[PDB]
Amino acid sequence: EYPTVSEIPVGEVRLYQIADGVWSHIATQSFDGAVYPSNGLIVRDGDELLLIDTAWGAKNTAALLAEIEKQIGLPVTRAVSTHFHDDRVGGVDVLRAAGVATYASPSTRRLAEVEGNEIPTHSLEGLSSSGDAVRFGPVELFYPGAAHSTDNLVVYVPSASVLYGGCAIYELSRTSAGNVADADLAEWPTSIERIQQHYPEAQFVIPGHGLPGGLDLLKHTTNVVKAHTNR
Ligand SMILES: C[C@H](CS)C(=O)N[C@H](Cc1coc2ccccc12)B(O)O
Ligand SMILES: [Zn+2]
Ligand SMILES: [Zn+2]
Repeated sequence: EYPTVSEIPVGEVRLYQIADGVWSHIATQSFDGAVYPSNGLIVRDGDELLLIDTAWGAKNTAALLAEIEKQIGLPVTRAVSTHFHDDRVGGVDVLRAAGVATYASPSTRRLAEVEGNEIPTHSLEGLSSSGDAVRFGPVELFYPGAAHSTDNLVVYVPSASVLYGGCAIYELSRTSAGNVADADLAEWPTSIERIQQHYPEAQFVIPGHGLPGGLDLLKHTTNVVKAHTNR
């Protein structure tokens, strides 16, 4: 069973093995009196690990590194943040201090700077146009176009057919739009269509928040986004 927000105290991180050499990491944060879960990804890269996204804050990300060391015991050598919000870059400074090379698109780095958030060190080239993909270690990085944010990336693990949608993809239990202050609602369905066209064989789809599923999560997200558009 996938861990639930009720099963994780803030400050703690859980790892969930999705496939051989692929885990998600699950952490929580409190906001306006409620508690929210957040997902990232860990992908084995030979004798090293690639991290996708922080665990939403410095304290959570330190706990993430400690949990990885305890449960997996391979070094996190690189980390990619998939958009500029704090559940993706919050903790970049902890990663950097630990010797992890941190990466994001130049779009994400710019938006993080404007927002006053932590800024990944390295800039990922080749992701500037909708439909662009690049290989990064054991994963493919894909820019589907603007959606949840103008910079959002998705991540595919070809060995395991795992699609990590980040916060551009909603879990099935989310029936109404979440944080859309930085979204391109008009482009979001089209961007989702690009994901479906590029990764039709995906067997596991991980949203930025909540429970994984299959490719149904893409149409689900389009339905919620379009309903919000028409509010
Ligand atoms: C942090 C994350 C970036 S995508 C996010 O905004 N999550 C939404 C809840 C939320 C809105 O504004 C916040 C501010 C702080 C914490 C949580 C939130 B949601 O899942 O409904
Ligand atoms: Zn976000
Ligand atoms: Zn998010």
